[PDB]
Amino acid sequence: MKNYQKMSVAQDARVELHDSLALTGAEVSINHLPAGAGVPFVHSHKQNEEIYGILSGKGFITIDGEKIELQAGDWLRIAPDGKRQISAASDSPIGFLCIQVKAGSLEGYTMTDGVVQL
Amino acid sequence: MKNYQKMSVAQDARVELHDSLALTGAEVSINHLPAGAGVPFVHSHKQNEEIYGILSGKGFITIDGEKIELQAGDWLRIAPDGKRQISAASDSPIGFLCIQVKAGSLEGYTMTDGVVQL
Ligand SMILES: [Zn+2]
Ligand SMILES: [Zn+2]
Repeated sequence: MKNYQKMSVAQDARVELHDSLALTGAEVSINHLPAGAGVPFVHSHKQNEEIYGILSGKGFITIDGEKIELQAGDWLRIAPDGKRQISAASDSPIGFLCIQVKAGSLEGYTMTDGVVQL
Repeated sequence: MKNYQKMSVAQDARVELHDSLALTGAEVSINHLPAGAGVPFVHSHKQNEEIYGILSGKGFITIDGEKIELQAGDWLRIAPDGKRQISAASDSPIGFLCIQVKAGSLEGYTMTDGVVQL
């Protein structure tokens, strides 16, 4: 079969890409919280590093008791042990990406993994 | 020390996050091409799976001779062997994310990797 899979996601749709795109190196979740709302729980990871990318709006994320302000354009790496909990701003919703990957699994990349054709 | 790292990226800035955020499970590149422009070369990967997310605009991506139309909200998985080359539309720029991760490296995730804190 094809060396790729594609799908379209609505502007304000909440979905996970792993099963729909048959990912093998990560899980990607697209989500967003309305103003004044936030993830109702705190969590960490056993072996997965997590990368957050704020696509729109603004808000906060509490990591190990410390709350960090967030706005569109902000990107964060969170180690497995980090206890996290994101939430939207009081006067604004927030849209973000959560890339889950096995910590320390990356080897070569770009220069050391890409192959130019002819 | 801290269990996280943060940085801000300008709306139209082109950067790679691996070194700046000290990622260990992936490389994330944020890029965008002006109307009528495109990556000047074709490439594949030795062992990294690649996930593309179109954040804005529209364009095309040619994978193994087949060109696929792209627009904001589109997400794709590309296997290592896939020969790819993205470009913007003739009448519009395109902004996208390229998540590079080692293919088949993901094990548990979400339900099988997240840990809720009481
Ligand atoms: Zn690549
Ligand atoms: Zn998580």
